[PDB]
Amino acid sequence: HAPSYRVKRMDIAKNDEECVVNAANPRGLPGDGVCKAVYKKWPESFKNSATPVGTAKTVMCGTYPVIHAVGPNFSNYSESEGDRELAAAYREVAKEVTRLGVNSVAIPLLSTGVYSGGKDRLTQSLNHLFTAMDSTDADVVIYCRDKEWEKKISEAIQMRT
Ligand SMILES: Nc1ncnc2c1ncn2[C@@H]1O[C@H](COP(=O)(O)OP(=O)(O)OC[C@H]2O[C@@H](O)[C@H](O)[C@@H]2O)[C@@H](O)[C@H]1O
Repeated sequence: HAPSYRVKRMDIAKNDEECVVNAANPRGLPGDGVCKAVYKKWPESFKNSATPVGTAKTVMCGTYPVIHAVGPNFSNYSESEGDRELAAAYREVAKEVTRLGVNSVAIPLLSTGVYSGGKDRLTQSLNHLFTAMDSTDADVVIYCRDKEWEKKISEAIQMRT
């Protein structure tokens, strides 16, 4: 089977993949953005989900893994230190996806919403996603909500091959 990258413009909570990545806070609390949708569907996935910035923590909901990935808040982190934490968060996602042995994963662009510090970070977040997930053989489906972002993510995927 050929491992694939795809992008879907829809609610990541309605994914049809074998596991989901939450854009989490380090305290395992409900939030806005992706975390709002993840908490609405899998609130029991927030049992002991608290984990440091630049890490991922998996909570099983029956047979369904919820991977809580904590991107840096660029309001609090410098561009330099934030870039390292964003790399690290996606690397821990890659490790969790590998460990779980899943065939697919639904993933959002970490630190591009509530944690963006008001900057457009599509290219930054997507490049870190690729850097981490390129060595995995899971089918990766990137979820977004903006039409312009969907075309930009789609173009970025197609342009590599
Ligand atoms: N339900 C959704 N489905 C798909 N994409 C979504 C959804 N909600 C938001 N997005 C988009 O996914 C990206 C991730 O944004 P956030 O969820 O805000 O993530 P992040 O920037 O990492 O901020 C994390 C913080 O947000 C709080 O919700 C959460 O508790 C955490 O502290 C953004 O481009 C955003 O527009």
